[PDB]
Amino acid sequence: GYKVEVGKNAYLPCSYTLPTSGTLVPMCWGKGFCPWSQCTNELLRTDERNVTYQKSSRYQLKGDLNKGDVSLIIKNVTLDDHGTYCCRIQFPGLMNDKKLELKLDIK
Repeated sequence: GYKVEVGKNAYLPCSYTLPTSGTLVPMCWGKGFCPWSQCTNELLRTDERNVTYQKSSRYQLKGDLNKGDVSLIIKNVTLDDHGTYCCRIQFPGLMNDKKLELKLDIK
């Protein structure tokens, strides 16, 4: 698990292999273990082309999304932001979904 210190910025890597004609797949960042469909506690989320749910402000995708970089970044972390996180790549269909549980431990 990653160790950020209180007040600092958290960084959680998460990317997917982008096909030839940049076709973006919807994804979802959700605090807490990955469930079974959708993100349990949504922090940020993509459509195609950019966000659809975005209490975004602290939370951002500091990498470029149109190349498969949907890495999350969290500004000024308290102890609240510690726990499990989830970048879910939602592929067209059911039972695809590249689930990724990242752990964050504040210090």
